[PDB]
Amino acid sequence: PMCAGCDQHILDRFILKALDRHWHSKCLKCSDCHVPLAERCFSRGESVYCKDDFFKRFGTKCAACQLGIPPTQVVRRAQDFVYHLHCFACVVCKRQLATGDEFYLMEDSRLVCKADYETAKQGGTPMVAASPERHDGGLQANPVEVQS
Amino acid sequence: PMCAGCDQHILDRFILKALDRHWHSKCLKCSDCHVPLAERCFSRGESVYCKDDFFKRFGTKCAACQLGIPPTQVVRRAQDFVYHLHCFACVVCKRQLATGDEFYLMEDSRLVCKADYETAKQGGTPMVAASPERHDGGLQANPVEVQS
Ligand SMILES: [Zn+2]
Ligand SMILES: [Zn+2]
Ligand SMILES: [Zn+2]
Ligand SMILES: [Zn+2]
Ligand SMILES: [Zn+2]
Ligand SMILES: [Zn+2]
Ligand SMILES: [Zn+2]
Ligand SMILES: [Zn+2]
Repeated sequence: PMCAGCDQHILDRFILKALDRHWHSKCLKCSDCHVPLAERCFSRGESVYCKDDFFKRFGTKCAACQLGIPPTQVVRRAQDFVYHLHCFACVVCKRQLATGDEFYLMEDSRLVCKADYETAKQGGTPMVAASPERHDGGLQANPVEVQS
Repeated sequence: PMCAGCDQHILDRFILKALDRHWHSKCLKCSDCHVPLAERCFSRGESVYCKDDFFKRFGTKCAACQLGIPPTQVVRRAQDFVYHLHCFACVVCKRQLATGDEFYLMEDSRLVCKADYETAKQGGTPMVAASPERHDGGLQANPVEVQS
């Protein structure tokens, strides 16, 4: 029994079976936090992850800070970009935007409040800040566009 | 402009564009709760849903009561079956099971506590109740099996 974690073979009282592979239980641990995996685990090909780290790594990224947002965290969004509460802020003045605040979504994800928009376009889609929502962990979503 | 909601055509000041179709804003509403849809909407083919109802309808079902569990709700699970807190109960005595409780998972989803198991097999995989978790809205998951 070769343990796919640490190529020593496996003598232990109890043997783990996962990903059709054989593990010491010390070795079937999260690739990223090295916490031992029980009952189920998540895998990206070759490597195994605990749930937290799988979503941090492979989950929807904050467009501002680029860190993984788990399905658990409430977020702000602009079009198909998603942002942490603390990251949905004007990139020029750094003010945290709020529901009903007028801003512009730039072509690179950048958020610019209305008052700084002349400034940023010298260096844009206008929008009104929507209320936060539970982040939908990447759910194929359809736009609702408006025409007058 | 034929509104795909209510086949009257569309005269309104403002017109909605969604699913490459044209809507009165009164008519681009949730198929199930008839609440008006804004910014994004979710669709199962032909019909459109608000987020709640999409997950209630197309989300992971409680194995006991068969109702849709949104990614937001904490659940109990046995193998690849998921259960509401209030539905992870013995099917014979109706007692709500708790972390560390010994039970059997039957071949039909049915949960039977250890004390009633001789009884239920006359009419089974033994298991120990795991702590509740945030429900993973149907995430492809790998089993960790044990061999002595
Ligand atoms: Zn090992
Ligand atoms: Zn981890
Ligand atoms: Zn962020
Ligand atoms: Zn600003
Ligand atoms: Zn209509
Ligand atoms: Zn609805
Ligand atoms: Zn239920
Ligand atoms: Zn019972």
